[PDB]
Amino acid sequence: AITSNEIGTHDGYDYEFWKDSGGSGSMTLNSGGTFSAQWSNVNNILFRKGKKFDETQTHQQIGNMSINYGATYNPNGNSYLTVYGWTVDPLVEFYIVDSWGTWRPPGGTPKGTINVDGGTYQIYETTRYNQPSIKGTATFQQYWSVRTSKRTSGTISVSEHFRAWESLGMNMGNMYEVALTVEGYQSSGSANVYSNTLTIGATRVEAESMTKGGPYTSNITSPFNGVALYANGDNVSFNHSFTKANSSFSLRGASNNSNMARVDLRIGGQNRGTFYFGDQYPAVYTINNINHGIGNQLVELIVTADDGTWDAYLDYLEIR
Ligand SMILES: [Ca+2]
Ligand SMILES: [Ca+2]
Repeated sequence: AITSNEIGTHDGYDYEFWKDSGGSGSMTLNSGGTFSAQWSNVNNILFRKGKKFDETQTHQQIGNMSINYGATYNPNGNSYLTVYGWTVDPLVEFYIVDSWGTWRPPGGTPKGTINVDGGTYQIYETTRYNQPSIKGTATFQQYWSVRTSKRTSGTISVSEHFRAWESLGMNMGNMYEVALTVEGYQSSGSANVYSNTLTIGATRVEAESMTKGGPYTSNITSPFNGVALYANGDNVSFNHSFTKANSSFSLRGASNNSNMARVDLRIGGQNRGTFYFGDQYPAVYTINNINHGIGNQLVELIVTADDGTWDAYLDYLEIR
């Protein structure tokens, strides 16, 4: 295990153990973006796995960034579970915080909010005066998106936070780092980051992000994150701008049991086909060659053949 400061690359990912004086820590690196960590009686500690960059590109130039993660997170004291990193020129230290210990960061008055990844994050900006940094002691801005309640797994749409910050005038520099991170302050604890995939660079719409309609539509977590349509008239819908007139649609779903489940597709109020799922194991059903014509159009997925013998579970819809 790593028990003192160290920077390196492990299985494709840039890792770092960093602490100041006082107490101890231990970090074990596992496959891909994963790692586990332990600390006690620290002042400041950071464990992370992500990507470090060469400081010549903006986040736009590098491309879309998304982290998909899960962690077991048991801090004892002040701690964060967060995406963390830096820009340079200008020097900015930044956090997208999904969970924490005893204290929810960072103090001060929010500049804004963003609703993303199924949660709500309040946005903050502070100046740090004469503080340690990747470039030595310096004065720099610190930007934060902090979830309004705790979560320890899911998807963090890093680029979307970056754009929200910029839209509020929180200017960003060239990237130095983006990493899923475990931080402790004046604390002890442990964490097991069992899943951490950083993805850099067809539209997929998650069922659980669409508008719900009908009497019973509800979110589900098994056999995937998505929604259940239980009765006639249960639906989910969203608006989409079609740029061509002809598309393929792929729905990933399942029945709740071994009876076949069916979900009708409509575009601008008109019936365009049905998706079939023959049992409880997730699968993708694809409707090809749908002529619908151009512009903003309401996409709906709705149950119309329910008879009290099955429900339809929907994970996501892909449009090509
Ligand atoms: Ca039903
Ligand atoms: Ca889903």
